[PDB]
Amino acid sequence: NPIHDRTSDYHKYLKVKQGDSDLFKLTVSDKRYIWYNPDPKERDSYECGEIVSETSDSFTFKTVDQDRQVKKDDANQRNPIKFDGVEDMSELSYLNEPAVFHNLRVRYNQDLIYTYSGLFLVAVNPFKRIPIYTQEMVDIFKGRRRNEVAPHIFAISDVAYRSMLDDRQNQSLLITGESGAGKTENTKKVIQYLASVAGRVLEQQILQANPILEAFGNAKTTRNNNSSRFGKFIEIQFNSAGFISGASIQSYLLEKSRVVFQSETERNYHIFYQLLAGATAEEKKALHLAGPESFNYLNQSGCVDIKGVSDSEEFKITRQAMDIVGFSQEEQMSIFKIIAGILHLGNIKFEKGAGEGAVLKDKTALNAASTVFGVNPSVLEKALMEPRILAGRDLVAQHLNVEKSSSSRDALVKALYGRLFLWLVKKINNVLCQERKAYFIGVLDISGFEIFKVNSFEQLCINYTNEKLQQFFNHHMFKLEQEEYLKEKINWTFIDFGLDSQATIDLIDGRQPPGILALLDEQSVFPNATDNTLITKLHSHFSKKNAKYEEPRFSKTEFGVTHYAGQVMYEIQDWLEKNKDPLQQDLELCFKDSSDNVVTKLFNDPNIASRAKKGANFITVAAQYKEQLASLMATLETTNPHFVRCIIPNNKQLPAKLEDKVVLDQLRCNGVLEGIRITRKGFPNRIIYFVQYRFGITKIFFR
Ligand SMILES: Nc1ncnc2c1ncn2[C@@H]1O[C@H](COP(=O)(O)OP(=O)(O)O)[C@@H](O)[C@H]1O
Ligand SMILES: Cc1ccc2c(c1)N=C1N(c3ccccc3)CC[C@@]1(O)C2=O
Ligand code: VO4
Ligand SMILES: [Mg+2]
Ligand SMILES: [Mg+2]
Repeated sequence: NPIHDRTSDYHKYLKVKQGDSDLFKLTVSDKRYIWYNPDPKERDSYECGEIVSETSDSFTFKTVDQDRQVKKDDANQRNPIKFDGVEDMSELSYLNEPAVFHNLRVRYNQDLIYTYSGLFLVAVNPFKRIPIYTQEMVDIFKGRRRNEVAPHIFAISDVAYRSMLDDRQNQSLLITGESGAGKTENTKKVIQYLASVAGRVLEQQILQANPILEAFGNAKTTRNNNSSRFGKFIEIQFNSAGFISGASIQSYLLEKSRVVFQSETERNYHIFYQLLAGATAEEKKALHLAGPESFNYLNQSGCVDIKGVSDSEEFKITRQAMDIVGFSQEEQMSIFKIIAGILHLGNIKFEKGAGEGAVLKDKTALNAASTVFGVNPSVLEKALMEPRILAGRDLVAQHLNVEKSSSSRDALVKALYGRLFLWLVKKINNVLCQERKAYFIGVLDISGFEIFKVNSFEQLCINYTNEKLQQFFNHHMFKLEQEEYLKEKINWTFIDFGLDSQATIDLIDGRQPPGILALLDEQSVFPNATDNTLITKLHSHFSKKNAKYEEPRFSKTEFGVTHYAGQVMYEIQDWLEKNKDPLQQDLELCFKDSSDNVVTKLFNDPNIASRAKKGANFITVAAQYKEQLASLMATLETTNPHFVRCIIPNNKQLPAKLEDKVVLDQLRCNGVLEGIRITRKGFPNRIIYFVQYRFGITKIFFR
């Protein structure tokens, strides 16, 4: 049994290493210690100080360099060192910030990235490979109760699986994290694990669904070299017996803006670099390809390469995964034609003509896009610069200037990309979801909280989703928990855990008084609205009125929102246009007549191409996002949730480099210590009368 053999790969990579005789001596010491701040302005940088004397209400300790006193009430006592490395931190004697951090630190220094913290798992990103995800590792966790094995993503997954089986109840794994923290890597482990322990070709297809979604849906940001730019809820579907019967992927709004624009040092989606890198000699000639530096959509950020990544080799892994799921050879080529055409569309250069209206002098990029899409270039050209609209009921051909033409070209590119992405997901689900499910384990992998120099509408919706996901943790752990104690009069004084995202949530998504998204919608159907009347309207409603809103003094085009994870300043530029998400009907008409059968489905299949109305207007992006999110949340409420808090070590994507302030800000805003205290102070279990423990109106409550 590897669990008991100190020689195993399991003992090597998952367990605290045996201390020595020197450590033994330190462990049996009578001395007592305190975590303190050498600099009191820097509350997150701590040293250990020996307690030298005490009074009834103070400790005096030595500082690493002097002697200092501290009220016993303000003291952060160091745990007896036998606790250093402990697997579940609810066992700690002293529950305080530097103690909890120190325990994570001890484990991380040995590459022990998983630690329990009461009921939920904490995962600190290694930023390097650790050999803990093998079949042998999987075989080990299969069937093991949480206290029989070391903290692992596998173990939380097994527990959800047995809860599903024994309780006849759908489960979810809610994996939290700021951008780069590990959500997506852990999601893949949950999937690997569920597929192995409950498996019977379907399994390999479930696994191969990921590299396709990542190629088209992930990109290098300044925070994450593999940033998920769409969120997903993955259902792992089980028959009544308890074997995997399939899976189903719900994807949430993709960041389509990245196709046409990237910040300095970022990349477009991986797939663009992979085609250019790994295409055959005849792919490149048939598609009219060249190098990234040749394409406006690839040559603006100054980064075409990611360190440690071969795009050509990733291209091969994307084609392999596409073969295995079932994309036919003509389908794959069609996919790449669309990729290529988008790049050609990016190279169209509009110029001013005699009048205000744009012209196309050089038609090379236009002709190459039209060739690979299989559309008529003279029709596409007309649709870009001279699209037809109704003025009343009259049919009036516009003549768009350079800016408007360029922006219409962008809209068509983003619609092609977003519709292709939804098509990929549709196709994948048709393969993976071939039987009705009896049960599911859902795994949630969203875009994590993020802040850049410039935050826009996309960041607001991401950060709001992360805020709602934190509220859902607060709700389970603290609010629902205590309401049970109340409806069961169990002698429980209510505790205010002071973690409440409601005010920020209401500010963003309130309907009465209207929140930010509601005001955005109003402005969006208002014919005279500009990004300036929008910001004005926002400041008018919230400035000096909402405690989570700030009108900045240094800018007339930004507003700040105080999120659980910190303040973000949002730039209002283009919000009305992003929210309306327009595309000229004449572009849709042009692409409806495509000779390509994939292109044709993107424009004629109403489940991909159709857009809902709200009275006389198409549904806004904010209204769609709101719908997806409420639908997500209602699904979760039907499940028993399991929480994994992923935690980023630093903001440099480096191994072996825990940054104090980075990690502790996460522990605070995640409510990790509060989560440990409800575990300790409260009453985990209760059974209807069944036929340091307590008797309720209808239930015995224990510990
Ligand atoms: N358990 C892990 N083992 C090895 N590397 C990891 C692990 N978790 C995260 N990483 C690394 O950190 C990067 C960011 O992780 P990822 O899961 O993509 O972030 P996010 O939270 O943004 O989904 C990964 O591409 C990988 O380099
Ligand atoms: C409900 C719900 C859940 C999860 C998400 C979501 C929405 N939206 C997201 N993003 C978005 C992009 C452009 C505009 C608006 C939103 C991009 C990431 C995103 O897919 C996400 O993690
Ligand atoms: O960088 V992550 O968007 O996948 O949170
Ligand atoms: Mg991710
Ligand atoms: Mg600024």
